[PDB]
Amino acid sequence: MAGNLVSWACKLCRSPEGFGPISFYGDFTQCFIDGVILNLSAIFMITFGIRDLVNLCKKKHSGIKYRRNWIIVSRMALVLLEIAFVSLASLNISKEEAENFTIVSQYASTMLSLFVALALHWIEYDRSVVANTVLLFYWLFETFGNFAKLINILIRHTYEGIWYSGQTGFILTLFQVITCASILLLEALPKKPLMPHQHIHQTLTRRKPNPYDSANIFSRITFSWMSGLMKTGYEKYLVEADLYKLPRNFSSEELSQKLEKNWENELKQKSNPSLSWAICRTFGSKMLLAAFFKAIHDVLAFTQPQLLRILIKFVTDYNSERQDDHSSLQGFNHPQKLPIVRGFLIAFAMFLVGFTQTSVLHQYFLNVFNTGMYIKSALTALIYQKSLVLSNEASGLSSTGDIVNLMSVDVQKLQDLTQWLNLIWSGPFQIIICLYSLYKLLGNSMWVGVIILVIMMPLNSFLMRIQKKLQKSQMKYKDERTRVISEILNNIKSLKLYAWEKPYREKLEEVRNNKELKNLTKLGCYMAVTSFQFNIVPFLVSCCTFAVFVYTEDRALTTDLVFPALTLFNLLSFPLMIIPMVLNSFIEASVSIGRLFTFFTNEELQPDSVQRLPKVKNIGDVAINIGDDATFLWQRKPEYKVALKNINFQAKKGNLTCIVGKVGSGKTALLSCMLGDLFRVKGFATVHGSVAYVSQVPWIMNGTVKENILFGHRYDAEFYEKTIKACALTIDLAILMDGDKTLVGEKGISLSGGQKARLSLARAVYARADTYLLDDPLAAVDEHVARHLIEHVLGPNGLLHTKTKVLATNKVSALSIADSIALLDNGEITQQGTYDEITKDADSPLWKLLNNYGKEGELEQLQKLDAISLRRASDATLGSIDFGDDENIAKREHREQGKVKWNIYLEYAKACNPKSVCVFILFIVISMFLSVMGNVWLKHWSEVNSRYGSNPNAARYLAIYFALGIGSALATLIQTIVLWVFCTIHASKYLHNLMTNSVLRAPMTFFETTPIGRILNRFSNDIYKVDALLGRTFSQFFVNAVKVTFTITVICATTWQFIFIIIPLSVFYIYYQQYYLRTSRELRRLDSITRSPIYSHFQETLGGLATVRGYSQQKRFSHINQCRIDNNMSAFYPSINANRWLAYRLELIGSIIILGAATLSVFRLKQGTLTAGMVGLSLSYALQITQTLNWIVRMTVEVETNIVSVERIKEYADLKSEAPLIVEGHRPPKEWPSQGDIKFNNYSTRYRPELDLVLKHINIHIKPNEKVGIVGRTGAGKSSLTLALFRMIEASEGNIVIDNIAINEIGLYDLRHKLSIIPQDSQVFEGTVRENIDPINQYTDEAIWRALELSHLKEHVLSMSNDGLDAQLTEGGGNLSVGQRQLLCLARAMLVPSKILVLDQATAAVDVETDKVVQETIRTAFKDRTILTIAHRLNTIMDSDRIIVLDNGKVAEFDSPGQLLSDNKSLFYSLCMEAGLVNEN
Repeated sequence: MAGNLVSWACKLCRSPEGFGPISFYGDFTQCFIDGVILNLSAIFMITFGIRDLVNLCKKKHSGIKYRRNWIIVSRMALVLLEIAFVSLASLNISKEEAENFTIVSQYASTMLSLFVALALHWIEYDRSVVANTVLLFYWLFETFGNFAKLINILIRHTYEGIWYSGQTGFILTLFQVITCASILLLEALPKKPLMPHQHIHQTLTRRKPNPYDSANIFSRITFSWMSGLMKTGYEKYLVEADLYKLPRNFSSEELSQKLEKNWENELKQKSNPSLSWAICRTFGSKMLLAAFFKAIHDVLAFTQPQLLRILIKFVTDYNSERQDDHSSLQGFNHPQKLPIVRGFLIAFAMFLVGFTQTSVLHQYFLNVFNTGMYIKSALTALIYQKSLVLSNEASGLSSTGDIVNLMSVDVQKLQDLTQWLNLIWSGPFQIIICLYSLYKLLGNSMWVGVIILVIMMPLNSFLMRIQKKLQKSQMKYKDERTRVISEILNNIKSLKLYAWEKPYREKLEEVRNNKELKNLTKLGCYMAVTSFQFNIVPFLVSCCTFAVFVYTEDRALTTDLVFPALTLFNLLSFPLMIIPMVLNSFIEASVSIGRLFTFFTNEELQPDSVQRLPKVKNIGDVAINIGDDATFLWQRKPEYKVALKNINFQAKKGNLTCIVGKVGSGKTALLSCMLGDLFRVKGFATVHGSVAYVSQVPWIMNGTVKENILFGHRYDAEFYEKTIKACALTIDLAILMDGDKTLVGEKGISLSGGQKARLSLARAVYARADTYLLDDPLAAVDEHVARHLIEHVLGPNGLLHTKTKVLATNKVSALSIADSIALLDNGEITQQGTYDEITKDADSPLWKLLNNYGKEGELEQLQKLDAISLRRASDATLGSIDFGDDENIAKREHREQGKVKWNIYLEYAKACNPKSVCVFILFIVISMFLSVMGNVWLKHWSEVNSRYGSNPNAARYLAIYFALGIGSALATLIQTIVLWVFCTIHASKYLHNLMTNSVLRAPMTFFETTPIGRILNRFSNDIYKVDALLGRTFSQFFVNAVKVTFTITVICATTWQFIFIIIPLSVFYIYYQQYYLRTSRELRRLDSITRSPIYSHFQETLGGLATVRGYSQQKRFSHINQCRIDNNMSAFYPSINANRWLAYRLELIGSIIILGAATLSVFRLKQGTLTAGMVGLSLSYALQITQTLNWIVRMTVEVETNIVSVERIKEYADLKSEAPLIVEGHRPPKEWPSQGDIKFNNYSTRYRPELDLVLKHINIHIKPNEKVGIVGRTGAGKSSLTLALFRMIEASEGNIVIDNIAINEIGLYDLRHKLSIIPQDSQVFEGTVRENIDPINQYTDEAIWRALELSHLKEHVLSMSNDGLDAQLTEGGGNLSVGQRQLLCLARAMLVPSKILVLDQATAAVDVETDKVVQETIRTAFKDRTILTIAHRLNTIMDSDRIIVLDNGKVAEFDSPGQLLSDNKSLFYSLCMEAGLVNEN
């Protein structure tokens, strides 16, 4: 059948070169250029030209005129010029050349095509926004086609000495190349001009439009539209407003509606619906396009080793013929020698393959990640929309955390599947190509290498498993250390007061240095083994394959069988290793689809549960009618739980209808029926007008108080103030610091229940709804406040007198004013009627509940304070949400000077042993150098085989080659062991010890000002990053950096002229690296912060589904969810394309390196010095450089993100410590305090330098062993006297003398240790009872038991567990009562052998019985100690022998209790009169 075609092809082409694709000279033949490339591009231009022409003529003119400029006349001029040259070329055809059908058909088709192009340029300029894709590809293909025609003509002239179309044909084709190139540049480069008219509307847009929509096809391929964003993010920090809008197809509303339409189509039109089929039906097209580009990428990827094989064969045969003919120049026709130009065009073919592979690869990634974003947006919005209509049976079925995790986890899993979906076929497809390539290259010996890779797969999996086990144990010890630090920080006050810093620091170091770092050493060793395995296996595949080849095959192991084999094995390594990841992704995704499908199929609310209708007009009209013996069920499956039975409820406009009964008696169910939450099995139900609703639990959004009251309604100053006054919220609003601007709920200030209920009701009144459904709002409200609410809101004289009101409450006050009552017992309404009817019908129980109940500043404050038909509220325009990050902008005050803080890197290098860092870098060089010399020996081995034509001394060459591979592998083993054992672990031990010693030594002002959570975060997260992650990133960076440096010097050694290529590419590489570093880091930050509000909002919605469904604000809440999805995706879209912007440039740079190495090598072949080994070795290394450039840029980003952890750690390490703990010469005697003589010498102090004085000129002198009471008003600084005594805050003026030695000269340890304390903040450390009494183990157990006996704590300690002192205590002392903690603090205090005690009870009022026993123990046991008593209540002070009166930091009165009471005008007496003690006295 095909025999006719073979003969028919001979008739078309008459040139002796033939129709074949590649000529003898390595270029496209004349018949192939004219017959195929130019004809196909002409047919392409014709069929797609007229396609676009009819489309652009059918399409309506948009009205946006583009100004006719020098662009359009230049394009039309050059296209006319091109038509002229094609005409002249047609005339230049000779008589013999007319015989070729191909060339005449080429000029005919090109001439016809140019008229279509001439028209389409005009239509494109007039109407099309972007430069038309068809024109750009047409001029690209004809630039290529005419350039190939030029090179063909020039090669035939140079080698054969005849112009194949005359000099005229050469000159015309030269001008056609120049004309086509200039038309391509004028089409692609210049920006489209615009008329001045339409620019007035550019101020309406909020954000700039996406440049992707305006990007022509070359810009889309090269991703050059990202370049402007990269320059912006390099130059400054990216604010949210800088990010462009999403492209037109990415809106969450459009995607969700598309997937919703497909999904409900599956539900309706199939008996076995599947969510997966719906997804793959609606987003399946671009995945097919991605698969097509992946197939092209695989073919082009595996073309490169074959071109390398061709080139090495060419260089071998070129040198062979030079040596053969030069050695036989003695003789006198020789065949046509190999042309050197064939080498250059092979070198250029490698560039074209690398460039095309780069382009299709990133178009594959573009379509893949775009599909991932589409599936994420569509599923997220569908999940939210399904949440609003979940039946309460379904809502109670599943927990809130699981439903949020559907959005947060499962959708993220399906997004990740889209990345790896194409590898199910591309993996086998790449493997099948590679095995076929290797089989033809090496024969049967390939299978030994494949067996080794397959065998080493489970070994890799086993190492990953045990690595995961070690990582989990590392995380467990991290949590252990974090919890210990948390207890230390939370109880830092007691820790400093008792001088317990040393034992708890020793406890922390025992955990750290004994368990965590020991486990980290094990992790380091196993990572070293993993690195050794990853380094030896790529060698061992090639070494074993060549070993088996040489003995079994008689063929010579030449270079072409070796370096292409190494490249092919390297390409084989990746796809054979990703398959376990792909399969794991599929299983995880299959689980996620199961979760989502089960979620979407949950039972939804019955829409017809109630007929909701427009409002009723007249007062007294029936706004609610439930009747006909209506029956409603809580659940339809599995249990038919009848919620309500025989309901006949009816309510009228303006009247207050009350539902009364026990909890669960049906009252909350009947309100749920009005909302339509319950399923209606029988009866009819109606509700008229807008509904406002209040849940029994007051649900509050986490926004502002004003946002909670408005709740999407427009602002109105009069009603906003009026409702605040009506709800008695003004006093509560005034007490709040920022008033209505205060944040609310979980993130903001927590509100008390009665205050919370008032805010919830205030929302309802502001809506001005037609019907009010109130599920017991007065339960958490005080009586007098409730009366105020009954007067102004609910009463007939209130705001809502004209509105319908339903109030399910049982309080007597509400029932008295209520119009009609309904009695509801256990889901059955017994009887209803007006309140007057029941009053005379006293025999019924409704009167009885009133009977048995029976019978000023707060009431006055509550009571401190026509308009026919209050018009309803207006819902405000939804508009658009913009994320708020103003605090973050304040943090980034630098505005991206962005120069690297090299002081951090040097400080970290000094944290590691700097000598060990040099050793670590040394073994990287030794590793790579041996690996490079391993290939050099392989080059020498292959050359010897090629020269001999056999395999002489196979054992000798193979043994030496094996030795160098093991040498390189052992160097990586020693590299990673030195990394973890010596460098990384030493730095982690050094940094953590430096930080803990500094933080524990820091003064109290540091702990007070800084949040405790922030300090704990730096102890946990930053140390974890330094231990596990920071060492990893440096090792990956230096290994790849040294790898590229050895790759460069190998190529330069083979061809010294390559230096001139590296320098321009080096500056471009650094130029792209810096732009990616700043921009991609900032885009990831924006992406991260924008993720969380979507989940927090959805969790917030789930709490208040009843409220949202009550007010019918579903559309508003749905819109808010859609807007927050787009805000996150607006940051995610440029973040992803940042990678493809970078990866295109680096692969382009890598492709140019391959061109430079190949072409300069062939230039060296003309000199005659080149050998087959040199081009094989240098060019083989050049192919691998593209991956290493990607690693270096990526690891630099990882280094910068993690190195800030070292900066934060050093920030706390540099904290200025307080006064020294010990002064060597000034240490007091062991007996000190000998007596307890306290003397103050004009003492004065401030809490902080910036704060005013809190003590002034204190001259207090305390006799030994006197009971001193401290009395003072709030804010007098009475509590500051405690801190002054222990030097917790330094003395601004004066000094304190305890037993004729000033404590200022005494170290803080000697001061704080020798004094007994019962602090205000009673605190319990996590640990044993023994740990909380004597962590230093200074005292015997008998003394401890005596202390527990005196504290009345001995029996309770024995009761907790049989072990006694070893009994554990929970974190924070949760197991112990608050009063018990006071006794425990008392147990600590009495055990200290010192003669001075200070007792602080400035706020201790929890319980009196624990106070009484504490008091009696103080009087009895502590007789010999000088006691200072700081007490809130004066009753504890009246028995004191001496009393200090502190007022405004001065010594107001220092008198006995009798003198104070005798002086009725004293400050102490007046304070007692305020407390009422004077009345008793």
